[PDB]
Order: sequence, then structure tokens, then C-alpha cells
Amino acid sequence: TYRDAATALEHLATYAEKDGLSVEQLMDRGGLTYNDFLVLPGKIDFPSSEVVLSSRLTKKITLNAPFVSSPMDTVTEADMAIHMALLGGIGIIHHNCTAEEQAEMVRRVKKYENDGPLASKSADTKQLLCGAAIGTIDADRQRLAMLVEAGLDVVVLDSSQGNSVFQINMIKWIKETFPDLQVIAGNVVTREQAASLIHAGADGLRIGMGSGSICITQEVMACGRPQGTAVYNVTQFANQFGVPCIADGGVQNIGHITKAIALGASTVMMGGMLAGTTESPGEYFFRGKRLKTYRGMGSIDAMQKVLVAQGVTGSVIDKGSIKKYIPYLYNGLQHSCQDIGVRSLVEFREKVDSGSVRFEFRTPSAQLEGGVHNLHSYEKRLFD
Amino acid sequence: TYRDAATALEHLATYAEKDGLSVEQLMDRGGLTYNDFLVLPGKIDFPSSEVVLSSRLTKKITLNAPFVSSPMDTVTEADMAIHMALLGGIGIIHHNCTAEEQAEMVRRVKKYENDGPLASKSADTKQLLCGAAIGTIDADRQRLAMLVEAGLDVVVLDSSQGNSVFQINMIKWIKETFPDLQVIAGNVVTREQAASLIHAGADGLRIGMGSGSICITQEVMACGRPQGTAVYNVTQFANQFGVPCIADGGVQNIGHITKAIALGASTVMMGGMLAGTTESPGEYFFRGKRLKTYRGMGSIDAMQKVLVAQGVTGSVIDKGSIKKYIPYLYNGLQHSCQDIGVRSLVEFREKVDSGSVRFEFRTPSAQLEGGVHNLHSYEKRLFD
Amino acid sequence: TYRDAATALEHLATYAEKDGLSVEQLMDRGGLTYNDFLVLPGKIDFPSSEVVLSSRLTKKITLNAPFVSSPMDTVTEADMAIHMALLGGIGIIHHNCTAEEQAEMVRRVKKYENDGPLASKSADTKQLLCGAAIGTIDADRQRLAMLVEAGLDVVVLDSSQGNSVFQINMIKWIKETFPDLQVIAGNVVTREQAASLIHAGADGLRIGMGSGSICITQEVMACGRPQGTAVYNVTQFANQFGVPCIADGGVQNIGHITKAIALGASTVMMGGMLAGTTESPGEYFFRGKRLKTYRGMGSIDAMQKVLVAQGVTGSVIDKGSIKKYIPYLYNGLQHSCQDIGVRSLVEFREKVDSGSVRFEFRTPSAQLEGGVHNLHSYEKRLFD
Amino acid sequence: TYRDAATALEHLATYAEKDGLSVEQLMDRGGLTYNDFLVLPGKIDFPSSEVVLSSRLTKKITLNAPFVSSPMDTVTEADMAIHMALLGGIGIIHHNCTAEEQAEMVRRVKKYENDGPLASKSADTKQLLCGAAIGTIDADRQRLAMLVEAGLDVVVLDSSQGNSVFQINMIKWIKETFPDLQVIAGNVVTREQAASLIHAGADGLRIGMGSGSICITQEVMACGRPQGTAVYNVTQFANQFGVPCIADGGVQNIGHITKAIALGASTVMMGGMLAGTTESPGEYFFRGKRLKTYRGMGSIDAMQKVLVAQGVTGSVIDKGSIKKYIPYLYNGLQHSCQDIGVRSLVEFREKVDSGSVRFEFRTPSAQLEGGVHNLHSYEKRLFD
Ligand SMILES: Nc1nc2c(ncn2[C@@H]2O[C@H](COP(=O)(O)O)[C@@H](O)[C@H]2O)c(=O)[nH]1
Ligand SMILES: Nc1nc2c(ncn2[C@@H]2O[C@H](COP(=O)(O)O)[C@@H](O)[C@H]2O)c(=O)[nH]1
Ligand SMILES: Nc1nc2c(ncn2[C@@H]2O[C@H](COP(=O)(O)O)[C@@H](O)[C@H]2O)c(=O)[nH]1
Ligand SMILES: Nc1nc2c(ncn2[C@@H]2O[C@H](COP(=O)(O)O)[C@@H](O)[C@H]2O)c(=O)[nH]1
Ligand SMILES: Nc1nc2c(ncn2[C@@H]2O[C@H](COP(=O)(O)O)[C@@H](O)[C@H]2O)c(=O)[nH]1
Ligand SMILES: Nc1nc2c(ncn2[C@@H]2O[C@H](COP(=O)(O)O)[C@@H](O)[C@H]2O)c(=O)[nH]1
Ligand SMILES: Nc1nc2c(ncn2[C@@H]2O[C@H](COP(=O)(O)O)[C@@H](O)[C@H]2O)c(=O)[nH]1
Ligand SMILES: Nc1nc2c(ncn2[C@@H]2O[C@H](COP(=O)(O)O)[C@@H](O)[C@H]2O)c(=O)[nH]1
Ligand SMILES: [K+]
Ligand SMILES: [K+]
Ligand SMILES: [K+]
Ligand SMILES: [K+]
Repeated sequence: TYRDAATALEHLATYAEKDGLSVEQLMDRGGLTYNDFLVLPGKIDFPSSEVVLSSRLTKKITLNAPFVSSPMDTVTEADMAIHMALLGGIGIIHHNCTAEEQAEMVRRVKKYENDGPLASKSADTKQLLCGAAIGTIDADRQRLAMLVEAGLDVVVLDSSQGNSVFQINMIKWIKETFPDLQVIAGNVVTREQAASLIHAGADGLRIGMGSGSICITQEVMACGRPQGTAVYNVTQFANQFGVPCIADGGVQNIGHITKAIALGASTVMMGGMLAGTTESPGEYFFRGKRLKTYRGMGSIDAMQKVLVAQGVTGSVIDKGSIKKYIPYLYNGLQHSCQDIGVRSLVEFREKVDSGSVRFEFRTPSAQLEGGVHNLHSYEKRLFD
Repeated sequence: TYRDAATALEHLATYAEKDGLSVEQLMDRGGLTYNDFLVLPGKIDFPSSEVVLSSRLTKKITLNAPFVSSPMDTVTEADMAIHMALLGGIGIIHHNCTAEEQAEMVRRVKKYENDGPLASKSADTKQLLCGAAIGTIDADRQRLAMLVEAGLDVVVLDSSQGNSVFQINMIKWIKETFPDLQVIAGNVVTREQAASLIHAGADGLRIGMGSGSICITQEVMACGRPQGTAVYNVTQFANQFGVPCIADGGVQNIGHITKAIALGASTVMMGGMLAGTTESPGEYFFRGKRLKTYRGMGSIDAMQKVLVAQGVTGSVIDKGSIKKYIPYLYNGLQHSCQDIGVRSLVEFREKVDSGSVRFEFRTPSAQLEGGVHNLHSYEKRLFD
Repeated sequence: TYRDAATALEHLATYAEKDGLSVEQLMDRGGLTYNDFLVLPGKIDFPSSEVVLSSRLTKKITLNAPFVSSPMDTVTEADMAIHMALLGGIGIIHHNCTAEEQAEMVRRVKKYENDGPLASKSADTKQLLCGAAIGTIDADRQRLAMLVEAGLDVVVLDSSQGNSVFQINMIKWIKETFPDLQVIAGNVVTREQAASLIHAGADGLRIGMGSGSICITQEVMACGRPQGTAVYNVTQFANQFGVPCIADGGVQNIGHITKAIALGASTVMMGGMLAGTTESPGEYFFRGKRLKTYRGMGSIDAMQKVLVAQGVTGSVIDKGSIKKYIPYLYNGLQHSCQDIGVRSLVEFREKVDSGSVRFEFRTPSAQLEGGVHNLHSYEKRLFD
Repeated sequence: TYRDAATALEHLATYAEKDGLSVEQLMDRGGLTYNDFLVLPGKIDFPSSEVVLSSRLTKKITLNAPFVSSPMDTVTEADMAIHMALLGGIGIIHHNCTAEEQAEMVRRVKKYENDGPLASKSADTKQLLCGAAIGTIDADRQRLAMLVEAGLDVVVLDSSQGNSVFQINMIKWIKETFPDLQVIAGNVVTREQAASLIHAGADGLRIGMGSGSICITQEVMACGRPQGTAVYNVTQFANQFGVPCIADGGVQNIGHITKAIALGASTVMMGGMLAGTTESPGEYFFRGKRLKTYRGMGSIDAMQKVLVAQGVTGSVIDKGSIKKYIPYLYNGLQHSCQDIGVRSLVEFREKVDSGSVRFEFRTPSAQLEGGVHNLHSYEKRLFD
């Protein structure tokens, strides 16, 4: 005999747990990253337009969208930072330039006037928010003072391995000298690295080592971590201290953004996805495709603007303007949250942590099935 | 000393279990799909022509073959639906057209006269059975009323994520308003989604999220499930309620059909396998191959007949007529059942559930060995 | 302080077990085949020329080399069977021909005169040994009687799924009617299939389903087994009855032969490795490579000499004469045994079963490392 | 409420263990090699220039860098050995030449005069250190006597499978006859092989079987081991006897060197990485790339300077001079140690063994993320 349909919801209670895995079950198949798993769908009872994407950048800075442009010389100068802020995220201006040049870029962002209600602006002056990267040697103290004079809102201490005495000393010096400046420390991939930087006074952490599209650190240094695993393990610790984390590297699509946030990230940082856009630095050139250069900051070319390279110089295809691309990401992330059944990124965090949001692993065959497969040809047009 | 051959069958009883895995052992290596495993052969004591492929589409509709054509605008209009029904399966007419156009397609199927004893026909009028897809917004109520007037037998509520209040409300409205119309709800991939739709009144479920050959939902939404795992987990629940399930997406060959049914599906739905056949919509074009367009219903092109695409536009090679292709699938499935040792799909279900039918995982090397390998060249001619 | 070198052998006794895995530990990572593991080296205290490769084909037939040519119409006619026997193995003549044609091929082998001390010959007449394949329908009774009149030594009952009532009845009929004829039954991949055929009276078993280079049975039927796993599980049972097994399909190189024997096979059968040799049937043709056709017996082309194909038609490159190729395999297998530390295939079996021979799994990265890697170009010249 | 940042280091003590895996947890996912895992970063509190790379070659020979050039006829003759020693490593001169020719090569190294403070030199004469390979048959006794007369410092007994009575007898004869000559035995991949050679009197071991870029031993012999697993398991035993081990084969980049040492190796041997350099034997030729031949010593070509090949002949691209390449490796390894948080290779060993250094597995997706990914094109320029 068959069960009565009227009892179907009640019958769920006979199972020991919800279908799929909790995030803890998932992350206990070690060394995973984003492509190794999926989020299972939930219950839809609201429109995607309802989904709020407010996200913490640092202890005191919140954005309307979890999107941060990388401090790379082929990704973020003033044009990128202005437009990222207008669209609800933020740009981190690179430091492969003189201190005077970098301060001028920050000034250009801070003085911009020409906006939507989601724009990233200071609460007092209503100027666009601006970030910038620096190193952690003594000369960077004067560089930072110039950036602060230019109106900097947040500084990123830029390193492939941020758990160093130099970086710790720089965090302490900044918190003493410029107490109102928010500091993002990193990069980190372990709980121990995170503890060290948090203890030094970081207002946020940048997570990732070797995941970048242009990065060869794992090959040449043998050192790094799979990105999803790094995000989970760092944020499981950092989130207890109210220290928001940026998932930096290895993001190529909306689903990576969703997954990074599911695993504990507060924001996501993009280099390659934003390289090749109109607002990135560098000129377009042709090959019969329209291209831009995109290069690691540890590439020989970037370092020269024996040397051991930790990144490569390459090219990416023209992506058009971020005035279309960022709204695509935003709308896509709203739709992703809707499918999962959550109405905000705050709720997404809460429901992952409670075990309400469920996950599944993907075997290599499942990854192939999940991608485009068994066509003679196709065009992958992502948005209109 | 060696054992006496006369004792060989008796000696089987000394083992703790049958060789290979039960379906429960298999599905406990998480995130698997069809290519990750095989069914082990059994005992042959009947001809393949003996195998019966009768399959439940919905609570009240049974087909002579477990084959359902997808409601896509490059797969199923009236020609496809007519021929699928003549061959013992069914077509689901797409809704990327006006309600009047869709009702005319249904009418054409219902009025067709020109048949084999396996044809899918109504028990009272002996008209070919016809299905059709609709959405779940308010305008779809009037669309459905027009399709019902045209003689529709089964409606498919068409969504990538069917566990929504809109779809639940539509199921309830249909069951009240058109009590004799069978309703297939979905798409679903979890037990909880299935419970929700069954409780609302669904007569069948459509299983799958992201497995389609033209689908990029997993990449862009981070949300979906490996198809084999979805089929198993949904049907383990749904089958208890006597709610038949369609395994939709990711089917490319006869073995996927066998595996879908082994894992609990009652029928299988095909888009890509049927695209490029004579009876599909759209014209052939050349490139030096003869091709047809095959596109996701969430492709920019289909949606336009910012937008976030969940499918792509592509092409597939000419497959010839389903008048040859469906008999190939049918005969092939008979042979597959024969190898496994089962005389009907009902028996296949029973013997999987009892642990008589056994399975084995396949490592990536085993998958390569199982495919064509180590030839200079080959032609893959599937049937004569 | 460091340990004294004089104690190093004694120190081995402090470990719980030998380094690496026993075959039981290996085969408990389910669904493996040959490329998934390696045999660990042992102690060399003899020359490779000492290694004896005597192998049981059936209960009453032993060969000097474990090499059997497949009964395929692009692999074994009389020329192949003659030369295989002269070199210490055997050929199985195909049956895609009339009974009169097949009997003439057998007669040609049995009447050949023109030899090395390892040649496969009958003990009474000193004629070359010959095998032949038949089907298991009623017409095959008269075919077999003609082959027996021609001097056949061993018959192979040819099927992709040999556990059938037709094959069981044929085994029983042969054992009654031609009691001195050795019968190899199959193909099988499970313990239960093996028990059924052994109980019927088989003198040997042919193991494999879907592993053949030209075979698509796993794709189209969903039914088969990874070859290494099939060999282990069938032979673990069959060897208890003194029923030798042929590991048939998926062999491409000497290491596959070693691994097949390690896992319990008594002999190995080759199609693709022997196709394209001078002694195989069919003419060479050019494309700018010299090629031969190699095709599955379930290909449309072979069957035609709706139809559901279970194999493909392809091509392989010219391999030269088996007068060089078989001695390469023989010498290579001697060297492989030497590396492992065993002086005969009998000893190899004994030392695997006792846990003296050890194994290791290979991750995909380990397989890539084990192959040729990181060269601009290379030539893979296997022998001089 | 959030935890106080001041407590972050203290909070680490609430976890059961450090983040990531100990080497024992890692090596318990069997059959792994270098690309399957990463080393997690530590704490940086020193400059990379502080890192010392002193490494034990044998019981009595220590080098300033862990780099050994392979005894192959396309890698190491006198030019390579001279320059390797000048740069702090050592060369092993090949023996595919007459004894007189080989002795002349050794003499050329020992008589060289033209140096940095890291040069590998004898403590008494201050001559460059030189190694050489020999076989283990009787004729090699006279060959070795000639090499000793020429001033040889270390002999490598050259075999793909060194656990043989011939090699054991050769070790014993050398230790008796030339007691001041250091002997490296091998190749080995198991604990049992290592015990046998250590007991015979080896001063060092050469680890690896089948991992070489030009090697096909695993394919043809079915015998070998994944390199990382071999290094771990051999050295776990050998290091207890104070017998240093060379990780030979499968090294392509700095990270493989780091990983080999992490797993217990004392030095690393390179063939392919050093082939194609100015100092390797053989002339450059063009194809529109500048190339050199690089070939296995078990290739038909090398053996001919039936035969069963265990290696291939190929080509590699011009790498320039080792006067730049070795300093790249040295500086890179210093940077790798810095990221991990260790100031010497001795410290690296100690901190791996204590569980302070942590590791992580990498799924195939994590390996793809760790490599260069999702670029239109790129150039992989490793150093300036
Ligand atoms: N159940 C439910 N579905 C909705 C709601 N709003 C939109 N949808 C559905 O979700 C899909 C995405 O629509 P969007 O949310 O982009 O407007 C559409 O098929 C739409 O009908 C809602 O409030 N409840
Ligand atoms: N190790 C390393 N990381 C880099 C380099 N250049 C950029 N990065 C990292 O790569 C990230 C961008 O990754 P993507 O978004 O392209 O995957 C940056 O935000 C930064 O973390 C480089 O040369 N080496
Ligand atoms: N044991 C057995 N084998 C059969 C039977 N019917 C067909 N076969 C065998 O199964 C294979 C497929 O034949 P088909 O079933 O397509 O006619 C053929 O080799 C055929 O001889 C049967 O009733 N019993
Ligand atoms: N998510 C998604 N699913 C699609 C889209 N178009 C078709 N589908 C699904 O893909 C199935 C066809 O998959 P196929 O048989 O080609 O593998 C359809 O029946 C439907 O479930 C699309 O654009 N997006
Ligand atoms: N220990 C040992 N090594 C041998 C013996 N015979 C041959 N070898 C070695 O094994 C390798 C293969 O030689 P083959 O066995 O092909 O003559 C050669 O390097 C050879 O020196 C033996 O009896 N004992
Ligand atoms: N299922 C199937 N097996 C085949 C077919 N033709 C040959 N075989 C199998 O493939 C084996 C040869 O495999 P190979 O040595 O080329 O890997 C044969 O001995 C036989 O077992 C075919 O069309 N279908
Ligand atoms: N914390 C710390 N960082 C250092 C030290 N020495 C160099 N670094 C940093 O490590 C990176 C590599 O520099 P190098 O060690 O090659 O000079 C640089 O960014 C440098 O600033 C040190 O003693 N302590
Ligand atoms: N089995 C085998 N090993 C080889 C052969 N030639 C070189 N080798 C090994 O390959 C190593 C070089 O590996 P590579 O650095 O190119 O990966 C050598 O040091 C040696 O151990 C060969 O023909 N066969
Ligand atoms: K897909
Ligand atoms: K195959
Ligand atoms: K190799
Ligand atoms: K990378």
C-alpha cells in the first residue's frame, strides 16, 4: 500500500537528518575547493528582488554588494575603484607605482562627483569609499601617510604570506598612528595565521594562497591551500572575533561567489573576472580577438616595472563594462540565494551554520554532467 | 586439493553477501552520477524480446516505454509529440509560444489519425496522449484552460526549482479546477522538495537540476545535484507515496536510461538525445556536418524569443528520425534488462530494492577502460 | 643516536606488516582496474632468463606462455593460430564465417608442419594446439562436430554474457558428447556467473565485460565490470575449483599482463594488441600511416558480414610480426617477474596469495608521473 | 557577542590539533605523489636569505645545496659535474661509455681550477667533488678501480631495481676494497629494499622507480611506486640509520624539491630539469624551437649506443645555463622555506617530524585551481 500524500511533510521527521550534508559534514574528501561541491536548493517563497546582499568588508565598513576588485596593476586604478563603489562594492588601488601616483589615484576616487542608492559612500562626507594596498616595509609608512591624506578609507596589507613580523609590526603601527583607518591583513589560509593577524589588530582578513588564475605560488613554493578549504577553516575561527574575511582568488563565476560566502566569506575579491573590462587599466589589443593583458603581481613583468616569479603574464578577452558585469553578478547572486531559499547574505550565513542549508559533493563525472556537455558546438552567452 | 564442481552453487552460500554492492551500499563516494557505476550482469533465462518496458508516467498514466521528450523549443512540438506517442512514450509540448499557439499544437496531437499496439492512447477515445508544460504565474491559469479544452492529458509545471509557493499554489488550483488532469511537478532534487510537492497534490515529479547537456545552472547558481544521487534520494521518498518520477537531464545513451531506472526513476526525459531528429522543431543547417540548433530554455536566445542565462545555445548533429531512434532505445533497453536478468521494469525495481541486482563503482581508469580506447581511429555507429 | 646498519634486517620485524598492501587490502577504492595500482619490487637473486611462464589454459591444457589471441575476425584465423602456438601460446579461431570455413581453418592449424621447444603441441600427435569459438544455439552443435572432426583441442563458448541457460545447456551437451574436448565458458565478471558455469562443467572461464578496446557494452547496456576487479573476484572463487581463467579485454602492455596474473588470472587474451600484426587477417591500408581494421564482433560491420551495436569499427597501426611481438611480451614478462622477485607464474600466484607480494594504489597524479611526462616530444619505441 | 582580539592566540589552544594534517596523517588517500598535496604556510620572522640549504648526500658527504644531476648520457658529463659542484651540489657522471672515457671525465672534474664559498669541494685537497655511476657486474670492478684512481668521491650503483644479490655483493666488495669511497645504492622504493641495501653497507640510497619523465618501467613492468609515497616510506626507515636518501625522478619544479625534502629526502636528483641546459651533453638542434635530446638510459637508443625498452627518447626545450638555473632553484627553495617558516633544511626535517609543519591534500579541482587557469593565453617565465 502507498502512503497518503497528506502525510508527506510529516514523514520527513522519520529521517535522522535532512537530505544532503551540513557544511561540517562537507568540510571534514579533504583538500576541496569550490568546484568539488554544490549547494542544494531549498524552498522559494519570495522573489529574487527581495534578496539583500549587504556584506561586511571590515569591522566598521559594510557594503551593499560583496564585490571587491583586486589590487593589481591590470585590474584596479581610479576608474575601477570609482565604478566599483558606484555599483555597491569597492576597489583596492594597487601599489605598483610611486606613492605620489597612488595618492593621486585615491584622491581621484575621493573627489568624484556624478548616483544609485546602493553606492558605497562614507556616512559623513558621502564621498565614494576607496581602498588601497601597501607593502609592509618601512618606506610604506610614508606611502600610507600620503594615502591617508588623500582620504583613504581602508588599507590592504599586500602579501602572499601575511603572517610575518613585518606585517604584524605594520598593523600595530597603523592602529596606533591612524586609529580611524580600517586595516585588512593577509593573505592567510590557516587558522594560526588568522589568529596572529587578528591578535595584531586586523579589522579584516584576506584569504587565499595560490588560487589566483595567474598565480603559480603552489607550484614554485609548494605552499598554499585549496581555496574552499582555506575559506572554511579561516572563517570558522575569524568569524568568532567578528573579523570579516575576503575570499580572494579562484573566483570565475557567480557560483564561486555563492560558495565562498556559504563557506564563511563575507566578501569576494576578483582579479581575472574584472581584468579585460573597460574600467580596468591597460589598453585593448587584438589577436582575431580583442584582449587585455592580465598579469600576476609576482610575474617578472610586474616586478620589473635572480628573481623568482610567483605569477605569470597572460591575456584575457574583452568583457565589456563593469556597468553591465557587476549588475549581472548582483542579480545572479540574488537568484542563487532565491534557489537556496535565503533572503539575505546574513540569513545565508545563519542557515549554513545551523545546518539548514545542505550541500553535496560532486565526483568528476558529476562535474562534467554539471557543465555543458555533448554538444557539437555552443556559445556561452552569460547575460544580455 | 580442489573443490568438486558439483558443489559450486552450494559454495556461494559460504559468502556473507552477493558479489558487488547493493544499491544502498552504492548510494551511501558521495555525489555520484550515472557514469560513476555499473550494474553487474545476472542470469539469462529468457529472450530479450520477452522484456516488458511498461512504465508509470504519473499516478494514473502508464506508458509502454519509459521515454519522455523534453518541453523545449528545439525538442518538442506537435510532430515530436505525435511520434513519441505512436512509439509508446509521450511528448511534453513546450510553452515558449503564445497560449493559442500551444493549444493548437496540443489539438494537432489529439486529432491525429493514421498504429502499433504499443501506441500511447487514451483508454476512452483512443486518441494519442499529449503532455504540455506551463509556468506557474497567474496568466498560466488561462493558458492551462485553453490546453485542457484542446484535450491535454498531462501538464508539467516547468521550473528549474519547483519547490516554490507559486508552484504549490498552482498544483492546488489545478487539482481543484481540473480534477481529471494529471500534474507533474518539479524540477526537484531533494527529499524535502519532493515532500512539499507531493503534499500539494502532484501526480508525478520531474527530477533534475543542472544535469542538462545545455544547462549551466550549477555554474551560475551553485545550486543543483548530481543526477544519479538526485534520482536515488528523491525516489526513495516519492516511491513510498506511489508518485512516479521522471529522471530529467544528463541522459545520453541507453545505459543512462537503465541506470536512471535502477536508481528509482519510472521514466526518463530527453532533450539533447532527441534534438537533431527529423521530428524536432527547427530546420537543419550545414557546417561539413548537418546540424540543428539545440538550446537551453534559460539561454538568452530562448528567453528573448540584466538577464542571467542558465543555459546555452548550441548545435547537435543530425540524428535521423525517431522512427528508428526510439526503437533502438527500446530494443537496447530490452537487451540491457536481459543482461541484468530481469524481464520487466517492474521486476527491475523489485530486484534492485531487494538487493538481488548488484552494482559496482568505476574509478576514472575503469571509465576509460569501459569506453573505446587505444585505437588510431574509429566510427561509433550505434545501430543499423 | 642512529641505529647500527648491522641491525637493519632485524629491525623490519618491529613493523606490524610488510610495506605496501596485500592483494586483499588492495581489492577491498572499489571498482579498480589495472592502471589504478602497481606491484612493488622484491628481491632479485636470479636472472630473468630463469623465469618460467607456464600457464594453465584449462583443467587439462597447459601452455608455455600465458598468451591467447582473441576469437575476432580481425585478430585470429589460421595464420595467427599457427604462429601463436609455435610461440608457446594459443589462438582461438573466430566463428564469423561458415562452419565449413571455420573447420578448414582449424584443419590448417592441425596439419601444419615446419620448431622451438616451447611450441604448444598435443602430447600424443605433436600437432599444434588449436582453439575455436562457437555460439550456443542449436546450429552450433553441428558446427562443433565439424570442428572436432578437424582436430579441435579447445572450444570457447563466445558470449558477452555467458551466464545463460543456452550456454549452460551447451556446456552439458559438449561434456556428454565430446568428453575429451576442453570447454572454456563465458564471458563472466561475477562470482555467481562463475559458479553457474563451473557447476555446468566448464574447464576454464573467460573473464571480462566491457573492457575491450573496441567494446561499448558498458555504455549501451550499463552492464559490465572493471577488469581488475572482475579478475580478482571471479578467480578468488574459480581458483578454488581448479578452473583456470582467461583475463580477456583491456590489456595493452606487459604491465597489464603482470597485473592480470597477480589478480588471479591464469592466461590473458588479447585482441587489440594483436590486431595490426602481420599474422592477423585483413589487409593493410594507408592513411600517412599503415593501418589495419580492428572491429568489435558486436559492431554493425561484423554483425552484417534494429541492430543494437555493442562494439565499434576502427583502425590500429601496423605492429609488425608476432614473431617479434610475442617474444617481446615473453621477455618483458620475465623481467617483470624478476623485478617482483618471483621465478615462475606459479610462484607469483603463491606469493600474492600469501601476502608476500605487495601492491600500491596510484592516484591520478601518480599515474601521470608513472607515464611519460614533461617532454617537448618523444618516440615510444618498445623493443628493437 | 564576539571574542576579544586580544584572546585570539590563546583561543588556538581550544582546538584538538593544529590546522591541516601532520605528515603521518597525510601519508596514511594511498598512492600519493607530490602534486597530490601542499605544505601549509607558517610564521615568517626572518628573511629568505637566512635560509641554509645544507644537505647530506651520504653518511660522510654534505653539500651546500640539495641538488644532484642524474647519471644519464644526456644530462651529466664533466661540464655538468664541474658546474654543479661550483654551485653547491654535485654531478653523477654516467657510465654509457668505456671505463677509460668515464675515468677521463672524472679526472677533468677533479683537476678543474678556476670560486664561490658554497662550492662542493673536498676538505683536504679543495678539489671539486665528483660522483659517478657504475653497474654491478664483474667488469664494473675494474671500471671502479679506474674511477677511484681518477679521484672519484662517491659511486652510485645504477639500477632500476637495486635490491639484488649482484648489487649487495658489489656494495660489500667496495666497502672492503675502497673503504674511503662513499657508496650510494639503489634504486629502491620499499622499506624492505632499503633494509637490504643498508645492511650491505650503503652510505646513501637512491629512491625512485618509474617516476622519471622519460621512464616507462611502471607501464612495461607493472612495478614501481608513486614517488612521494616511496620517499616517505623509505626514508622513515633509512633516516633511523642515518642513511641519507636521494629523491630521484619526477621532479619538475621548486615545489617538488620542497615536497621531496618534507617527505624525508636529504637531496633531490634531476634529469629532465637539467637536460637541455648549456652544460648538459649533446648538441642543440631546431624544430621553430631550440631543443636537445633527452632519453632514458633504458631507451633502445641508449642501450644500442629482443631488447625490452624501459625508457623513451625525446626532446626538451633549451633551458639556458645552469649558472642561472641552479641559483633560481636555490633562491626559490629559500623562499619556500621562508613561507613555511623554517630557517634550514635540518629545521624543516625536525619540524615536519614533530608535527609543527602541516599539510593539505589537493583534489583534482584544487590542483587545477592551483595551476594557471582561465586565461586566453599566457607566458610562464620562471625567473629573470
Ligand atoms: N514562489 C514564488 N516564486 C516567485 C516569486 N517571485 C518570483 N518567483 C518566480 O521565480 C522565478 C524568478 O523570477 P524573479 O524572482 O527573477 O522575478 C520566476 O519564475 C518567478 O515566477 C515569489 O514571491 N514566490
Ligand atoms: N601568489 C600570487 N598571488 C597573486 C599574484 N598576483 C595576484 N595574486 C593573487 O591573485 C588574486 C587574483 O586571482 P583571480 O581573481 O585572478 O583568480 C589576487 O587578488 C591576489 O590574491 C602573484 O603573482 N602571485
Ligand atoms: N539462455 C538464453 N539465451 C537466449 C534466449 N533468447 C535469446 N538468447 C540469446 O541472447 C542473445 C540475444 O538474442 P536476442 O535475445 O536479441 O534474440 C543471443 O545470443 C541469443 O542466442 C533464451 O531464451 N535463453
Ligand atoms: N537549468 C536549466 N535547465 C534546463 C535548461 N533548458 C533545459 N533544461 C533542462 O535540461 C533538460 C534536458 O537535458 P538533456 O537531455 O539535454 O541533458 C530539460 O528537460 C530540462 O530539465 C536551461 O536553460 N537551464
Ligand atoms: N642479483 C642478480 N642480478 C642479475 C642476475 N642475472 C641478471 N641480473 C641483472 O638483472 C638485470 C637484467 O639482466 P637479464 O636478467 O636480462 O640478463 C641486469 O642488470 C643483470 O646484471 C642474477 O642472477 N642476480
Ligand atoms: N561487448 C563486446 N565485447 C567485445 C566485442 N568484440 C570483442 N569483444 C571483447 O573484446 C576483447 C578484446 O579486447 P581488447 O584486447 O581489444 O581490449 C575480446 O576478446 C572480447 O572479449 C564487441 O563488439 N562487444
Ligand atoms: N617578517 C619579515 N619579513 C621579511 C623579512 N625579510 C624579508 N621579508 C619579506 O619577505 C619578502 C621576501 O623578501 P626577501 O626575503 O626575498 O628579501 C619581502 O616582502 C620582504 O619584505 C624579515 O626578516 N621578517
Ligand atoms: N626505469 C627507468 N628509469 C630511468 C631511465 N632513464 C633514467 N631513469 C631514471 O629517471 C631519473 C630522471 O627522472 P626525471 O628527473 O627526468 O624525472 C633518473 O635519475 C633515473 O632514476 C630509464 O630508461 N628507465
Ligand atoms: K549541465
Ligand atoms: K571498452
Ligand atoms: K614515468
Ligand atoms: K593558481
